[PDB]
Amino acid sequence: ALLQQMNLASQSLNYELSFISINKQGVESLRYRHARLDNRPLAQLLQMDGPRREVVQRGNEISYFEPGLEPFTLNGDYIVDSLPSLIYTDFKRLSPYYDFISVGRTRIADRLCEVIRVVARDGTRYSYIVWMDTESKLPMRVDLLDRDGETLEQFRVIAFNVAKFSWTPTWLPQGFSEVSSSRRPLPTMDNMPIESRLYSDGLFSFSVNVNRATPSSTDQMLRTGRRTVSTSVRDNAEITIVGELPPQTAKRIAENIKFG
Amino acid sequence: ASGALLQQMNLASQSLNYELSFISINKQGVESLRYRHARLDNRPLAQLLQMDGPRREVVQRGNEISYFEPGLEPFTLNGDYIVDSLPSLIYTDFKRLSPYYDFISVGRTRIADRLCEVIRVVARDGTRYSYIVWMDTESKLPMRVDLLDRDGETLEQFRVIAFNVNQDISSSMQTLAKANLPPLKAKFSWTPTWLPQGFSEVSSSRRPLPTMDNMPIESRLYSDGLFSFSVNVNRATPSSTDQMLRTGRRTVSTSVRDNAEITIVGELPPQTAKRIAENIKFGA
Ligand SMILES: CCCCCCCCO[C@@H]1O[C@H](CO)[C@@H](O)[C@H](O)[C@H]1O
Repeated sequence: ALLQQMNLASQSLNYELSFISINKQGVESLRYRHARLDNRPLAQLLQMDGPRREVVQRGNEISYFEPGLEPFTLNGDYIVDSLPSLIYTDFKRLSPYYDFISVGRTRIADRLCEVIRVVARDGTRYSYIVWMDTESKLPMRVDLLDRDGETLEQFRVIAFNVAKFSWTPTWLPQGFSEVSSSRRPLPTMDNMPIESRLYSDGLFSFSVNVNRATPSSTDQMLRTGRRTVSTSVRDNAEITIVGELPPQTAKRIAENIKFG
Repeated sequence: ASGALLQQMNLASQSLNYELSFISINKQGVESLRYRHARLDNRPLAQLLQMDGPRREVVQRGNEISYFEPGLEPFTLNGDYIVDSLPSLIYTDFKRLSPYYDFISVGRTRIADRLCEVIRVVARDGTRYSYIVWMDTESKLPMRVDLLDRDGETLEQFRVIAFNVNQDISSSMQTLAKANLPPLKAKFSWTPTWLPQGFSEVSSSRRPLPTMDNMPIESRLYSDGLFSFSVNVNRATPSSTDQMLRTGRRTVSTSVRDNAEITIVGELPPQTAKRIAENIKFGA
């Protein structure tokens, strides 16, 4: 129980990582750089194979660039899928309904690391097994694992260096806070409105989306890596859960969302 | 001419006062519904009532569509008509389709003890679903409509069971004709290089997905006047993969290329959707 260091070291330190990302659709070669001048962070993610796609951070100004396209910027707090989002976790408020297991130390990229496991108390969310570096405290490898124990997504380092709805979910994994809500129109001929409620437990996030049921709305269950799209049809509504949640759970959140 | 009948069906559904008790059939099951319609002051009046289970009701008064249901707050939205009530085919400007579709008469038959003109609506390029229409010879109102996939299998059926055309406006349409009715550009870096003949861009919109990083997704709604589908493009995620799911008139095609997750949603044969996706260019 001391990832907080890895957390601070990743944000408050200068470095470079020539890591790879492995999932069910390939293994890609990347690279991430960090820094912090006047307390403002600096990042940079690059694709070493094929198109020189790039992404950079600056305070809250992430910008995208790549061959043959017009650049642009978005407002964010840190580049996602550039480094395990486990990095920015606010553990002090997470620990209450969480628990961190110590699990020996090993070698990740010719370095001595300290393996640590993260888990939800109730066992509703996914799981993480991180390999922190002894020296720097910078993560060398983080694995997302499903309840079973398989790796949904692997972050491996290769070289170090320095508004108002009519519905309400009556059941949440204890730890998630309704980060927001919104009601935008679907891109249909009838501008069908869909209401959304974004959640998060400090680590994982998922959305609950609702639209009037239609004659083609059917219960579906699709999971790819850390993306789980669960649809359920009942009470004249089409409920879609999207996020880092095992099916069993998503399906449960959509079954306790009562209307009045 | 067939095209003229389809044209007539269109007007009768908008001008006459009538009540249709019908069913909606698909994989999901059979739905019992009643549709009441009336024209008052050159203004649409209608109610769609789910006859079974909870009393769900929808109503049209001009360009307002109010949704009533027990145990929930009534509300209103804008709309030119109630979706999934009468077959949307009825509101089609067939003149616009004539150069792309064949309106083939298939003869006559009975439906709900009434004589009907049987017409087949088919897109000549073979890229789309087709329809079959059973029209009530006397009133021109639709008695049955079948959405068929390219192989001829029924994806959805509308069928009238009980029918009535009224010279006067019923008491319920009147009660509706004035009541406590509840309150209520973009430019993308991509372009679908290939589209079946007849489809045109109806709208476009960039909005943030309900994620933690407010990931942007761009949408383009297309229509040829009868069928519709949208092309949505968001930043490719490491969790993005090719998929194809069809359920009735809804096809959800997802492709992944050039760092973009492409999702086609709408009334299209899986093959047309894939082709549209595979032909989207970026810049240059
Ligand atoms: C980016 C994701 C967009 C999803 C848009 C879903 C739009 C569903 O739209 C609905 O589809 C039904 C068939 O499924 C039709 O029967 C309904 O009439 C139509 O309004």
